[PDB]
Amino acid sequence: ERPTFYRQELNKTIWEVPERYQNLSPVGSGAYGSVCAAFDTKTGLRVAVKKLSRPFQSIIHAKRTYRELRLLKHMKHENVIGLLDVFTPARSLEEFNDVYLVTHLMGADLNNIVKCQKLTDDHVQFLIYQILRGLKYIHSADIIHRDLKPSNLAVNEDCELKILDFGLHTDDEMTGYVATRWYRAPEIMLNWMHYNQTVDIWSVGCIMAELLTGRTLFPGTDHIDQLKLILRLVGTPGAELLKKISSESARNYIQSLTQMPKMNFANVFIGANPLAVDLLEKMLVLDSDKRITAAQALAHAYFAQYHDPDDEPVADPYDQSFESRDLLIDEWKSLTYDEVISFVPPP
Ligand SMILES: Cc1ccc(C(=O)NC2CC2)cc1-c1ccc(C(=O)NCC2CC2)cn1
Repeated sequence: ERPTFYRQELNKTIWEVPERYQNLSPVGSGAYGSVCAAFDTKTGLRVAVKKLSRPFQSIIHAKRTYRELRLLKHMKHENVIGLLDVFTPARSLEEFNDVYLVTHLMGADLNNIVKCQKLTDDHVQFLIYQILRGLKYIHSADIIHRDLKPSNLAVNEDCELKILDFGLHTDDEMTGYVATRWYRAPEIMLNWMHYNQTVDIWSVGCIMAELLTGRTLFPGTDHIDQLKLILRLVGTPGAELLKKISSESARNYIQSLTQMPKMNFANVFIGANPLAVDLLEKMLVLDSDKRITAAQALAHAYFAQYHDPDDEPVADPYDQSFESRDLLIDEWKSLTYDEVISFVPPP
């Protein structure tokens, strides 16, 4: 039956949540809503509670809301954020208008870790191993992160990690000297072609490089500057990659550039474990068809001390046919409502 809900104003909005959640405290906007840390008295867990703002304002928001809930209801892996609870104060479809998502709360993100701790190579191994283990699971359900960066990698005090914000920025956001663009595969930064899950491996390459050196790998001041930094390191594209760039416009620009050889990674990453250098070479490949995959990378010798092939699970089939569907707001809202009401807590 239905819990009792109580009301409070947080972030100049009214938050209405079940009594089990106490000591709500704002933690800083999340994807499509604001988030509060809270104490879940029922489980004894520190949780994060996201209130979607205007979930059913438009078709875009309504589909968006359904998308996020579906994604969260499906993911059940130690290295991927999952759904602890989802609720609405509404007693019926008619009054259903607010959606709250509850997940684990981690004490830091990877951006905090990289900024204020010294990471040994063993830390680099473990952290990257977990990101690759989570991505294998995500990629197996045909989900692409597309925006993997240190700020959406949550980490507990034991250095155990979860991936957030997969499967869901404007132009201004990607503009200038900004982390929102530093980890993006070039094919997506410059819209070269229909991209796919390989975009996430480039992002991992960029994060791993940064854990090893403490410094952003390609901190471009804009898209062009960033492309120049990238090509300086990995070489300009060859004939075969070029043909695959289906944007005639992008192909044309990139061919205007002076050809440059790929650099020696052992010279760029002095002191680094040679195995780490090898994996960076396999991840940081301009041609997405030729980058190592998450499943392949887990078997790389850099991860010998963590790799366990019987303990790197794939996901249950994820039906995302809804993605190609056009529906009205009320249709997306009712679909969402069914998913709220049919939620079953993890055990
Ligand atoms: C509450 C919530 C709802 C949805 C998604 C999400 O990933 N949705 C996309 C996947 C569909 C993520 C969160 C979440 C989880 C943990 C943290 C956290 O630990 N914050 C504290 C920060 C890390 C220091 C912050 N936010």
